Amino acid sequence: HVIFKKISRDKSVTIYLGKRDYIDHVERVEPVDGVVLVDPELVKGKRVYVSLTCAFRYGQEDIDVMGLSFRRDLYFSQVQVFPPVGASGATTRLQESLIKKLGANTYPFLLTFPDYLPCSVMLQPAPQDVGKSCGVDFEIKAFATHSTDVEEDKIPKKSSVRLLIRKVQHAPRDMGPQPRAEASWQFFMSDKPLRLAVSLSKEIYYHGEPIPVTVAVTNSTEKTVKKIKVLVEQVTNVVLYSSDYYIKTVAAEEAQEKVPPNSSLTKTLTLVPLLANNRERRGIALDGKIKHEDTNLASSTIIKEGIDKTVMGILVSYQIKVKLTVSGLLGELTSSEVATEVPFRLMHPQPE
Ligand code: NA
Repeated sequence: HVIFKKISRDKSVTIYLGKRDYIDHVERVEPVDGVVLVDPELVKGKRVYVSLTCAFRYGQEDIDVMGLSFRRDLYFSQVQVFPPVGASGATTRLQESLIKKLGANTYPFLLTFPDYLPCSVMLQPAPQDVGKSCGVDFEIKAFATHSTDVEEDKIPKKSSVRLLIRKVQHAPRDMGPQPRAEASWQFFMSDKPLRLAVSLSKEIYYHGEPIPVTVAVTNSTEKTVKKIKVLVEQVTNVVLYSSDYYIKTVAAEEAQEKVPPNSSLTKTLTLVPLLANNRERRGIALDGKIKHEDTNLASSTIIKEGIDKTVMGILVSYQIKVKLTVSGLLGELTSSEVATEVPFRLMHPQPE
């Protein structure tokens, strides 16, 4: 946790934070504790506020590309820090240490997050996608405002600062039951079954953690299972403004083995879904800008019970897909494919 600051152009307002990323671990969300350092001469007669905004945005970003824009503020909170209102509550150690360092013109703020928000997520469409760029952004802003006898609500940019922050998904205390699937198929002209059972070791994996997929194929058919392929697919549903759908392979492995007619195979394949696995980063839900080094695949959405899921803006989910390629018998023109899917969740580790 490295302390950073930003100073307004006129030097009247400086905001300090202790970190950029705020952990959501379901049970609670870390609040944004910081301070504002004012220049008392330059804020005389003015009020200084600090706000936290969570916004869903939709629309081409490029400021030289004509196109609609949409924004919904999913959350907003604001406090007056100057003049002091006298209702600030207890300081954190961070705030205490900054107030000591910076002196009497330093004022604390604490802006909490509610329980009904998504985490940081954004997407940029690939060429064959029809939807537009969209995301969920979090901003802290400090600014001075005043009125003159000729103009009300003045908010000069030079007396304002903003810092972009993230809300990042870490694992809760518990997780769901072991992921399992079972499917069977009977093909045209034969009642002989092909059976596929799939299990994952557990229901939550962490970013970077290998995912062991255990596949059991029971092939009573006359056909050969020529290929066993296992994918991690990311599924993204945009649920405000435009109903956009994305599904993208973010890891893949193929077994060496085939399954001949009238035979069985159990195999475990291990996959690791990582943004680093593909050069193409468009059409994928990320937790940050394509460029940045701190950018990862977006964590699974975790919706609060009873919430209208549309308020999340963008829903991100993950699944394992197991695809079996099945040989054609004499007379058939092509091989065939069958598949089944197994959901799991992907996020950062439990908090320490
Ligand atoms: Na949540």
